[PDB]
Amino acid sequence: RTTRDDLINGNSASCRDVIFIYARGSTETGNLGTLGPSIASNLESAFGKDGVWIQGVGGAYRATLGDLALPRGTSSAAIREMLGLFQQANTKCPDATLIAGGYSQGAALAAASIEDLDSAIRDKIAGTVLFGYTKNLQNRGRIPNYPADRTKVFCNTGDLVCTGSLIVAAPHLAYGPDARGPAPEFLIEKVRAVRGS
Repeated sequence: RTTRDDLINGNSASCRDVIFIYARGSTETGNLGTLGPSIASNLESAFGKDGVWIQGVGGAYRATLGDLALPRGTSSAAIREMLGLFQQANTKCPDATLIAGGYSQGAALAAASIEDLDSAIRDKIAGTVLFGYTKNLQNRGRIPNYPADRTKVFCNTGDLVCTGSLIVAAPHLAYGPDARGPAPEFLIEKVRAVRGS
């Protein structure tokens, strides 16, 4: 379903090897929204249920549509909430490999959080996927301070938010197939590249 709090609920004595932190789009439900569940089920198939913890960004992140217009594409409160989850993962499970993702406002949130994150923690994020990245043009398809090889952006032709606008057109709502195949495929490949088998 749309709410997963595996990191918050998880036991430090039995940490998963992989922790996925994901931010939903504006007005979406739970803490995973429309795309998160599809990615989650595929990660679970590859690493097994006890092998991966799925954590959505909830709490202070209310995914308010109007916040897309703020300087960083989301609110300060939301960034602090996502930063807190990365810090929680790092303290709770020091040896877990992290992966991240975000859709629309959540993609701006993921980018802002990763930019502000302490380098020692940021460097543990093996891969990040962004769908309908609202700061795609502004950041030239990159996440500041984060390697291009660990980044995968899914920006549909005709998705105006990828070209510097805040208009929501039909292509912005067409990332379903990407969340079902290429996105988890990329995340799995990036985790295996560093963890092996």
